[PDB]
Amino acid sequence: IEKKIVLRNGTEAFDSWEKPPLPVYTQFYFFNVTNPEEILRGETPRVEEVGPYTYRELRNKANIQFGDNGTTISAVSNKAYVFERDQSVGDPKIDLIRTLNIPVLTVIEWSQVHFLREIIEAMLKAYQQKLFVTHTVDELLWGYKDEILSLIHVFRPDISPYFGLFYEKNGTNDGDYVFLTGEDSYLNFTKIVEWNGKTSLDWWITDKCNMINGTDGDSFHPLITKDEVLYVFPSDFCRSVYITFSDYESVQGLPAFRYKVPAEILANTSDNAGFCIPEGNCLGSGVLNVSICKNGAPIIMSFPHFYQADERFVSAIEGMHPNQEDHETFVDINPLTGIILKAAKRFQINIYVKKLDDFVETGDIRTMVFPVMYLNESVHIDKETASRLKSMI
Ligand SMILES: *[C@@H]1O[C@H](CO)[C@@H](O[C@@H]2O[C@H](CO)[C@@H](O[C@@H]3O[C@H](CO)[C@@H](O)[C@H](O[C@H]4O[C@H](CO)[C@@H](O)[C@H](O)[C@@H]4O[C@@H]4O[C@H](CO)[C@@H](O)[C@H](O)[C@H]4NC(C)=O)[C@@H]3O)[C@H](O)[C@H]2NC(C)=O)[C@H](O)[C@H]1NC(C)=O
Ligand SMILES: *[C@@H]1O[C@H](CO)[C@@H](O[C@@H]2O[C@H](CO)[C@@H](O[C@@H]3O[C@H](CO)[C@@H](O)[C@H](O[C@H]4O[C@H](CO)[C@@H](O)[C@H](O)[C@@H]4O)[C@@H]3O)[C@H](O)[C@H]2NC(C)=O)[C@H](O)[C@H]1NC(C)=O
Ligand SMILES: *[C@@H]1O[C@H](CO)[C@@H](O[C@@H]2O[C@H](CO)[C@@H](O[C@@H]3O[C@H](CO)[C@@H](O)[C@H](O)[C@@H]3O)[C@H](O)[C@H]2NC(C)=O)[C@H](O)[C@H]1NC(C)=O
Ligand SMILES: *[C@@H]1O[C@H](CO)[C@@H](O[C@@H]2O[C@H](CO)[C@@H](O[C@@H]3O[C@H](CO)[C@@H](O)[C@H](O)[C@@H]3O)[C@H](O)[C@H]2NC(C)=O)[C@H](O)[C@H]1NC(C)=O
Ligand SMILES: *[C@@H]1O[C@H](CO)[C@@H](O[C@@H]2O[C@H](CO)[C@@H](O)[C@H](O)[C@H]2NC(C)=O)[C@H](O)[C@H]1NC(C)=O
Ligand SMILES: *[C@@H]1O[C@H](CO)[C@@H](O)[C@H](O)[C@H]1NC(C)=O
Ligand SMILES: *[C@@H]1O[C@H](CO)[C@@H](O)[C@H](O)[C@H]1NC(C)=O
Ligand SMILES: *[C@@H]1O[C@H](CO)[C@@H](O)[C@H](O)[C@H]1NC(C)=O
Repeated sequence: IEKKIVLRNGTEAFDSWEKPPLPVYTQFYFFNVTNPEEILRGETPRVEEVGPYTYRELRNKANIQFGDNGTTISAVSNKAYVFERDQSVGDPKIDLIRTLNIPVLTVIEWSQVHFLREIIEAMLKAYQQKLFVTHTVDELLWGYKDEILSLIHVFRPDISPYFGLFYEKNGTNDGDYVFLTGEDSYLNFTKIVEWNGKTSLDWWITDKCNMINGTDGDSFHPLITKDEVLYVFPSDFCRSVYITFSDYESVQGLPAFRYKVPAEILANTSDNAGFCIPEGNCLGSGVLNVSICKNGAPIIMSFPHFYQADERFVSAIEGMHPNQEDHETFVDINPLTGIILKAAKRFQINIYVKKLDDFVETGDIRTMVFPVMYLNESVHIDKETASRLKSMI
């Protein structure tokens, strides 16, 4: 039986789970801001799309421990990025990007006491701080010492002087996980049952929204059916997500079902009401306020170029040209085994920006969801692992 697919010491399923043989890549694309001064005078932003900066991933399950009479398994999943110049537009240690000053907007947000806010402006004034700043791709991705934060750190040692979109993420894991192994039922293969000791999330408004559904998205139960909907808990996206069957496809020499992230996921629906922290008040279709889980930083999640989002989000920023073939999230799963043969996980990091009377640095900036960068975390099965699998398929 395809019951061969269980996380039990000695199975091939286990080994490929513990030491993933498939090479995963992350490609970074940034939006270079061309008119900072004009943006501050209330004009429409104009951005230029820079990328890729291709990094090959290094993945490994650590701290593995079995449980509940072989029903469960606990582990962490370490991810490290190795830069590939040959596959990139340029050197991230040289190439520059003018974008928003996330540390300053992050600090302005954190302040809701007048004294606190008076202190911050004083520092911005004195230090001649700006809303639009230029850094290397490397500094933006991996971290740079910020002047304002360095000074805050002196008074509040809990506050880090460093900032990066992926700061302290090279080598680390996304917390402790306890997975249900396919021993009790195959449908229950790699199903997440706990994340950081909690069986559910606590940062959303409704019981439904806070649910931890599905697998980490790196695998799925065997014997899938064209009609079922598949759930994924992408830790980074801060909520569970489901994917729906699109069509049949052939990867290497193996059959697959093309599963895509449907529009409904981030649409302004009743089932997505609880993803709106201001007492139900929603920003709009195609965007997620990930502020609660991003330690108060004004981060807004979306899909690249605001694909599957409200037209107003696209009109807002000049240089946004969404399309399905370039911005969608798909995954080609071999139906029999549940093994991902080809995939593309694509999402965008945005900042919620607006004119603040207390902060001259904002000027007359339009109230908007500002694009910073998006990525393409992708996978493609190799001829060696594919041939190995054809024996089973
Ligand atoms: C991670 O995700 C990103 C997307 O966010 C990917 O990057 C994109 O890669 C696309 C291809 O995968 C790029 O799209 C191309 O852009 C070209 C112009 O910039 C355009 O010319 C290309 O069009 C051809 O391909 C289409 C199919 O996709 C065809 O329908 C079309 O007619 C074109 O056909 C070619 O041209 C003639 C006419 O038929 C033929 O003689 C050729 O043989 C045809 N070739 C092929 C292969 O069909 C296409 O739209 C896009 O530029 C790029 N964008 C960015 C920002 O990077 C990453 O690739 C992705 N995955 C990985 C693993 O990297
Ligand atoms: C993202 O957008 C930003 C802003 O537009 C952009 O940054 C700019 O990059 C250019 C280089 O591409 C920088 O220009 C240099 O500036 C220094 C002085 O500050 C000059 O000495 C340099 O002079 C050279 O110019 C020519 C070669 O480029 C030669 O003819 C000449 O002899 C010199 O060698 C050069 O002008 C500029 O400093 C930045 N601007 C800012 C705000 O930092 C960035 O490159 C864009 N990113 C991408 C990847 O497109
Ligand atoms: C996490 O997972 C649960 C279960 O997988 C999700 O809840 C499920 O949501 C669907 C629709 O929101 C419910 O189905 C409904 O069935 C009725 C009856 O046929 C139909 O009228 C509706 O149109 C709809 O199809 C389903 O009952 C419900 N199940 C449970 C156990 O709650 C939940 O939404 C997911 N949460 C996240 C954040 O992904
Ligand atoms: C994105 O989510 C954040 C929360 O993560 C939203 O911020 C919250 O905004 C509300 C207003 O709708 C703030 O509530 C009020 O705050 C004052 C000051 O403390 C208080 O006296 C009032 O009684 C009320 O609670 C709330 O403080 C704030 N939450 C946090 C944690 O900062 C934000 O509005 C969302 N962004 C967008 C663009 O919608
Ligand atoms: C992320 O961490 C990894 C592991 O420390 C880095 O990759 C290796 O480590 C050193 C870095 O100087 C070098 O031997 C090679 O670059 C890598 N070797 C192997 C065998 O992987 C990686 O460079 C770090 N990435 C970033 C973005 O800093
Ligand atoms: C698998 O095999 C033996 C069972 O005696 C055990 O010592 C070993 O540590 C197990 N492997 C893992 C990764 O736990
Ligand atoms: C996993 O699934 C099987 C049947 O689908 C069931 O017996 C088992 O209790 C499941 N666990 C949970 C908590 O859903
Ligand atoms: C979202 O939908 C609800 C009704 O379903 C509506 O009250 C709300 O204003 C809509 N959000 C936006 C941003 O228009």
